[PDB]
Amino acid sequence: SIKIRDFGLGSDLISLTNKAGVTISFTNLGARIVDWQKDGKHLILGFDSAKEYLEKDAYPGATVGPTAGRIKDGLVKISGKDYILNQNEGPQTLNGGEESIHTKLWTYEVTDLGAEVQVKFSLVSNDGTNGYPGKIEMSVTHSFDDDNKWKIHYEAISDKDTVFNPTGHVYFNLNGDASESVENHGLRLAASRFVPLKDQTEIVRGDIVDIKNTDLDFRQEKQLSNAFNSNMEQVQLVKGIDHPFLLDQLGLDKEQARLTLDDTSISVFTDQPSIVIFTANFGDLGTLYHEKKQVHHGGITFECQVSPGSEQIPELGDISLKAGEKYQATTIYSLHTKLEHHHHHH
Amino acid sequence: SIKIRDFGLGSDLISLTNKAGVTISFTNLGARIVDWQKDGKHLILGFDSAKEYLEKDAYPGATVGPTAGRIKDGLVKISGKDYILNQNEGPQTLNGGEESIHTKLWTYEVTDLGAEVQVKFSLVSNDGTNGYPGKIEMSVTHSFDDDNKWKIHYEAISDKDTVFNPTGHVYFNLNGDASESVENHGLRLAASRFVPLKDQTEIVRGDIVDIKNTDLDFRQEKQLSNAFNSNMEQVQLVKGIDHPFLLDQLGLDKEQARLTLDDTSISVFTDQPSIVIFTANFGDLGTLYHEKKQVHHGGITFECQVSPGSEQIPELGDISLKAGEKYQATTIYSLHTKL
Ligand SMILES: OC[C@H]1O[C@@H](O)[C@H](O)[C@@H](O)[C@@H]1O
Ligand SMILES: OC[C@H]1O[C@@H](O)[C@H](O)[C@@H](O)[C@@H]1O
Ligand code: NA
Repeated sequence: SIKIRDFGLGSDLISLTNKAGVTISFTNLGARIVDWQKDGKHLILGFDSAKEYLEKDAYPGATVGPTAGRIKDGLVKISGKDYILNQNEGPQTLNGGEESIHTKLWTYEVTDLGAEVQVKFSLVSNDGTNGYPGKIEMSVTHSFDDDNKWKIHYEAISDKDTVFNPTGHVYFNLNGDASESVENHGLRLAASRFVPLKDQTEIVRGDIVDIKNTDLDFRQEKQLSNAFNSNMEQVQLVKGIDHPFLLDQLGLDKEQARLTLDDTSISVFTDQPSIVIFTANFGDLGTLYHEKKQVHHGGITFECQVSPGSEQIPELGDISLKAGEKYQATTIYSLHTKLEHHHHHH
Repeated sequence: SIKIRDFGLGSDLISLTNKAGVTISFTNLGARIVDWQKDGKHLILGFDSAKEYLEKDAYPGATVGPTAGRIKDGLVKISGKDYILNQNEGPQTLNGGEESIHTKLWTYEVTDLGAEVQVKFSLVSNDGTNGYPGKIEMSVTHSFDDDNKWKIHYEAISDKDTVFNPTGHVYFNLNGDASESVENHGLRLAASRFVPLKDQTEIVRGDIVDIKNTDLDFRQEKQLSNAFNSNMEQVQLVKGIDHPFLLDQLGLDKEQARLTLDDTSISVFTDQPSIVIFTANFGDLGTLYHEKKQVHHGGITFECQVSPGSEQIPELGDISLKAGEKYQATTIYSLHTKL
């Protein structure tokens, strides 16, 4: 079933319930996921109104772009030309600059296919917005089906050669309480290499490093605490994880990642080449989620996209988008029960 | 009473009914007025859903900006520097460029003061948006009161020196039907001068012309048919009226214009120096409003703002907005019924 109501400030909340009784909800404020519950338990982090997002933290569950991550000194080269984008994190352009797409009300239309329901959100980034050539007509379709798959499909077309590499900023927390660290979750990730950050400014270092057999190796499932407890320079630098992981095998067909807690798992599929993982390394900030003070490590993202730093490490890919060419990306989060045996204690 | 409902595409329709039973409704799509009615009759033009505005005509009742009107060659000088804005009508930048603020979903908050209810719409125009320096934080507050006063108050702040001169694009039609020309309405307007257009491109001609004692003198109430049947080359040029009129006496207290049809009249007040009047000179277009095919002259606007063309005729004013300065503007449309 589909339900809709005002969510505040003019945004709406679209709630869907599939045949298995699983519920998922979105808001057109930032074409974002607000909640996902199973048997009354939240699987992700989210707020109860639109104003909370705007006042506490506007990234959670959002669609972010046009370019996800940091761009050193806001400088991109588009078709032989240098373009400087909005710099909102020091000289860096983080998640498309200030007051980006995640802060706007997108128009939307809902399509009921029965076993699947689609919520297609649209927005136009005008030419020159935040320094990006355009205009860019974008659309994010979020869908949920009877098989517990939440899918994100991105599409875009630009009038001019530009850059495009958006992502979904959901944070999971299988504990269903922000005040509980995810160190107790099991993580499996099909990636043998990662991208180190230069320093606290978080721009990329310049090299690609192999992590096999290190505390960042999750090819074979392990508790997140292993990473959190690590004293590897990169973990210390960021106080947890906040890096891109390069997938070893590409393709929407492979389970790239799996996050488990007891009897629940979330599997990650995508057609993108990397997964940027950030573990809510907020220290004692304690942002309130549903009246619970969030803890350091109280959440984890799986932002599938082309890795950040390709400006410096060409090997990571190319995010340019040619005028008239159609951008498309697909990411999927599927929910499962009793997929494996995960019985631990922390 | 206040009622909020879905207007389509995720937009909302906010309807306010005052003590007199008069209803006015707005939508966050473009911080715009959708309807205004009394005793079941519409006073203004509007559609029945969001999609209509997007498909038929996105301007009606909307907040247009950041600059209202046409800018020659899309060119403006900011701090002695030339900037080229988005060109969406030939080489001109019309009403802020393509996909401007009138096609965006603004956030809003309703504030009920009893005798008055206010609806504050907000939107951030990112720096660089359509060539404009920013970011510009804008807000448009539409309010309605028990005295039948509909008021528009604009406010903006920019991080960088930029340009700013928005307007409300409501079209009135006291006939309450688009298929009926407003030629029967009577218009009074406190302006002795106007700004002629160069030609069919509608850019300014370059001069300011005295209208005293011409078909365009409305200093004394007159029927619109008069202007409409005029042979003045300017009327003939656009097939009606599509020009900036310079107000004689500036200030919010003075009734600047008055539109009348029978016992129903609309008074316009503003703190702006000019009023741009366009008489829906669409010819055979036939856009449909409420299932009624619009006729040529089936509407009229009162766009209060600084006259377009100041890039060429500096006497007109100056639309710049320096970093950190707070822009404010107020326009009021007041409804009266003779007894
Ligand atoms: O919370 C916003 C951001 O926090 C930063 O510290 C992370 O590096 C970003 O990747 C994330 O988008
Ligand atoms: O910009 C709003 C209106 O302005 C007039 O100058 C034009 O002639 C109209 O076609 C247009 O819809
Ligand atoms: Na809505």
